[PDB]
This record gives sequence, C-alpha cells and structure tokens, in this order.
Amino acid sequence: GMSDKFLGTWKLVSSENFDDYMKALGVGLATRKLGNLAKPTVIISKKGDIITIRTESTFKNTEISFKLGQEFEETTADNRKTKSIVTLQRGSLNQVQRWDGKETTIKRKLVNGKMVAECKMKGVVCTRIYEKV
Ligand SMILES: CCCCCCCCCCCCCCCC(=O)O
Repeated sequence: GMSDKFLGTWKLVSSENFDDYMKALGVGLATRKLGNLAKPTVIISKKGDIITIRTESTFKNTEISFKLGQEFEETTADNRKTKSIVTLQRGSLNQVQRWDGKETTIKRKLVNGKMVAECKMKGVVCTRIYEKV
C-alpha cells in the first residue's frame, strides 16, 4: 500500500507554474491571486485502508478520504464536482479528477524525503514541493 513515509504533515515550500495550472482549470483572476499566495499544509493520514488527504490554508480547506482503486465523488478547492480515483504506481500516490469531459492529474511522490506534487492539465505542468513538518 501507500508508504508510511507519506503519513504526517507537509508544508508547501515551492510552487512552479501554479497560476497557469489554475488557469487551465478555469479559475478566475481574483481566486488565482489568492491561490498563488497560499502556502497550504497537507496532512496525510490513514485508518485501515481509508486514506485521508486534508489541505489547510487561510483561503481554502479541503479534505478527501478514499480507498486505493475505488472511484469517489470529490469537491475540489475551486469547487469542481469531480469523479476521482487514487492509485499507486511505483510508490507514487496518483490522483485523477474527471468532470465535464475534462481530466487533471495530481501525482504525489516522495523524493529525498520531500513530497513532490506534479499537477497536470492540458499540457500545463505545475510542480509543488513540500517539507515534512
Ligand atoms: C488549497 C490551495 C489552493 C487554493 C486555491 C484554489 C484554486 C484551485 C486549486 C486546485 C488545485 C489544488 C492543489 C493540489 C495540489 C497540491 O496538493 O499541491
């Protein structure tokens, strides 16, 4: 299953190309401004085979709980209603969100003890690096 090394609290320390990623998702200017200033904490926890990813920031909090390989209904930080799934690939925790015929992926992987989230939409690639805190 998911490596226990994902478990804990993570703080954003670097974000590359988030503005263009949000644009690809259809997020408007005023929301993007606040999104670009946000430095969220991401808390990853488990209970049995249910994994929870909680995001906390001044602007927006989100939480998803899921079992690997089992599609679920998600409400994203920008209030998209998606059909989502999370699965593993070579230890990477990989999320797909699907709505209105569109799709975006968020792949979270451990790299030298840091958590790297690669967010892709329509050719746009955003990389967000987290320190464990
Ligand atoms: C909670 C931070 C984002 C706040 C701004 C809302 C605009 C839409 C953001 C959608 C993508 C959320 C980031 C997922 C990738 C990650 O966990 O680093």
